[PDB]
Amino acid sequence: KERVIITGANGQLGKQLQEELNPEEYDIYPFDKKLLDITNISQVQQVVQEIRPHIIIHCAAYTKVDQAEKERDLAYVINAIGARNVAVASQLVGAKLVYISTDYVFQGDRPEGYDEFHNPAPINIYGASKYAGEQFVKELHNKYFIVRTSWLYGKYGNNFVKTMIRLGKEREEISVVADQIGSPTYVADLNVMINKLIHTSLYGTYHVSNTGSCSWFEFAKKIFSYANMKVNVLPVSTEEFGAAAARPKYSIFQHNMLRLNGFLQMPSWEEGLERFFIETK
Ligand SMILES: NC(=O)c1ccc[n+]([C@@H]2O[C@H](COP(=O)([O-])OP(=O)(O)OC[C@H]3O[C@@H](n4cnc5c(N)ncnc54)[C@H](OP(=O)(O)O)[C@@H]3O)[C@@H](O)[C@H]2O)c1
Repeated sequence: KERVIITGANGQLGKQLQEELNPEEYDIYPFDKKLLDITNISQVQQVVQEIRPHIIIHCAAYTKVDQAEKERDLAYVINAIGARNVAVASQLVGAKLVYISTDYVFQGDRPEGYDEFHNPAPINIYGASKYAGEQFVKELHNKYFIVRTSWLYGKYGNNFVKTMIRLGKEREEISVVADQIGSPTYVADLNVMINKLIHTSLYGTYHVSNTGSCSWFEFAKKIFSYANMKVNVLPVSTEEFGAAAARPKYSIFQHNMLRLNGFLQMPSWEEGLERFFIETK
């Protein structure tokens, strides 16, 4: 009857991960920002000592990509220092640590993607802050799973899929960026993989995302395809959209670690999106 702590339980993952972990196997201890402030080490240790968990799924993070450029110290304090504090505590209790990371740790300029062994080169403050976060984890703990994902969206909270369906009903046409390729990842599919990793000790860095490349534009079209909504999508560039943070033109991962560790391949983003509508009918 293992114990699992989830940091940042109110976010997209925490909110949905908390519901997908089998309760008749683990004692799920979710914590919000106020009940477990990642930036307060004294508090982090108190909570981790008392509950003393076997597993810790660290979802807490500052996910404001654009504003990250204007508030750098705040990006690091949360993403870097925060991961360092949770790392320390994880070590004192000997808990397996799952650190969720991103594809912004790379330049994202290669169409085929990057494997878990290529040296990262953060493209923006957000990416750099979590890379620093990953390093404190490897440096201060020895039972972890660095899970990099991208274009994550789930049942709870606002996301690109809910926005299209919301705006789609009112518009006759809608313009979406089409010069940024990526791979939409549905939380449910990610959680399934996280769940598989926590039952083992195959520690390391893993890229978990849905299969196939895509683009907000093509993704947008297919969202309306399954939604069965007749609306047009106009392809626009990044310069006309005006971005305060520099996204990559190719944010795709190579799924080596999963394939090298006997795990099966993730479903396609196309297929990951299907189960989204099915579950949120
Ligand atoms: N497209 C994506 O979303 C994407 C892509 C790549 C990687 N990731 C990573 O995936 C992970 C999952 O995050 P998400 O997608 O669920 O985004 P999210 O909804 O913003 O989740 C992050 C949560 O952490 C909380 N938090 C902020 N400061 C905290 C603190 N000091 N202590 C504890 N919690 C704090 C936030 O609460 P408040 O909002 O109330 O402050 C928020 O609920 C993140 O670590 C993110 O870096 C996400």
